[PDB]
Amino acid sequence: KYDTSELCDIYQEDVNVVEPLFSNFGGRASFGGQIITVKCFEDNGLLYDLLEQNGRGRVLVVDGGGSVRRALVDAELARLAVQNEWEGLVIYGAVRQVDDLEELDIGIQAMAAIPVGAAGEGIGESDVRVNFGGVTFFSGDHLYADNTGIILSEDPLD
Amino acid sequence: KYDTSELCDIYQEDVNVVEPLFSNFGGRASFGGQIITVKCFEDNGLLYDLLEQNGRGRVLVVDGGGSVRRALVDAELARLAVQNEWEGLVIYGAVRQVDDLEELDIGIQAMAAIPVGAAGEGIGESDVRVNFGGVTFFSGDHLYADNTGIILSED
Amino acid sequence: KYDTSELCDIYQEDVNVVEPLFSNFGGRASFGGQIITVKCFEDNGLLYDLLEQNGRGRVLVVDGGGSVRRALVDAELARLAVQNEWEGLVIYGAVRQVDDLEELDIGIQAMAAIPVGAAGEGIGESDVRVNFGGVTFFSGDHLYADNTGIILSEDPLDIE
Repeated sequence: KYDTSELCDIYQEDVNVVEPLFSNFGGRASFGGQIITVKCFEDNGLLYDLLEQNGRGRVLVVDGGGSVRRALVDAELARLAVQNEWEGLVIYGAVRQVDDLEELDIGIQAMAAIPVGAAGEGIGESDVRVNFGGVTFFSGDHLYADNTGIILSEDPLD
Repeated sequence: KYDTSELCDIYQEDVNVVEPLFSNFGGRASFGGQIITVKCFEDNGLLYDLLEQNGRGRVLVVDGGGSVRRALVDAELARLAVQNEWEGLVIYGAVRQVDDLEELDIGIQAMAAIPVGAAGEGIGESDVRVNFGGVTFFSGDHLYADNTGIILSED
Repeated sequence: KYDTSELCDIYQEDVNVVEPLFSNFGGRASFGGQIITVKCFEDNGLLYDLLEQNGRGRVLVVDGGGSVRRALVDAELARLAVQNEWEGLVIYGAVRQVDDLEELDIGIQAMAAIPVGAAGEGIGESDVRVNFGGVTFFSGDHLYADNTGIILSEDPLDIE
């Protein structure tokens, strides 16, 4: 559905490219849509509150501070996102239960896996300016990702 | 047969979690059992001795110094560990012939792949305290691993 | 066809081993042949030039300077490599459109993936001495690689 390479050829400099630090973990090889940013650290309470809303055509971009000590997303939360039609999740942190994640019809990009789950006190901020992988994100921007990489741009692409 | 994420939910602080530095090279997605520690470096003679014994319900945890210059395990040694029913191998170092290892009914977690094989003089220690990936291992401890990660239950 | 571990057991110090910094992106597990080198940086013009020539029994060793900001090889270019029968490509740089490359009957070893394609000015040097991954590659040498690693040999370890 989304070929980031071709998109890069077409839109050239009008698109930002994320450093190659991520890999697919979800059941979808590629995905994209309008983003909603979240800023948290080893706590996915907010992620739950946000994924509780419908997300068709939307991608959750999580600035998890890059922590690989706690997984922000696991099978349950991923199932909630699928429940509410989210296109995908981009976690600047880690995921969990990878085997099960590969079976969920949703895109998931993260830096690594770790068996320990994050807390759920819901601390953090949503819809704020976040930056990671040498890229600044804002709710409203549009992101596209596939097995080759991840790109961000203000306007939708297609 | 094992789910490290689930176990972490159950045991929490009661189990240690190895830093996310390993990859899966064996035919088994998950494996686990009581461990036997081995310390050595770019030499696997000792491993031959150990794997020659039965390993049902056991996992061999090899502190290979994290060397990615020599492979401590290859198709031959892995088929031996399989022959002796070893649950799996966790190598803090490198493995070889990954294409063959993927087809073997045994767990294998290692740092990387390297075509050059390890020597077989036999130097090294067995049943010793080893530390890597921010975790210390002791023979008798119980290890569990899958595609999500590796955890160690201190016995 | 090629088992670099076995080759290492047989040839020992007569073969060189590249640092384990590469991953398989092609549809071919193992490959090998005489090498043609290329020194460039975020510009695949020369690669297209060289891949135009028949590459049966040949492997294109590309010193892309280790950049992962620009991909030197994509579906288009890899297809050309296939059509002209190249054995495989070893890119000390980035590749692109991975899902396409995994399907092509050619060996592809690269540092990583990145959606931004490289330029095509054609800047760079062909068939020159290049060094990366702790190994120096000379035009004419022989390279063999598989999922465990990549090794270099002065003389042929295979046929032709």
